Amino acid sequence: KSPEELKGIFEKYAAKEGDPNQLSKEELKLLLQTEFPSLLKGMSTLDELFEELDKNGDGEVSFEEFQVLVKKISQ
Repeated sequence: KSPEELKGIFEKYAAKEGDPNQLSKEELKLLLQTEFPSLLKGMSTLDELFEELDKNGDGEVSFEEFQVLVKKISQ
């Protein structure tokens, strides 16, 4: 899906507990088990991608890397 929609869902989870502009790890887990839980058939690609996004040295998915990820998902 286009990043414009991603923000709308992203901020809903982000503005819950941790950083209002970044997806806390535990909130990621909630978003994950909502849209793409079993649909990815347990492929590590979801985890390997997110785990490379927090390679800034953080426990929350930063807004930019989240949006740029879905930019490259079309490639």
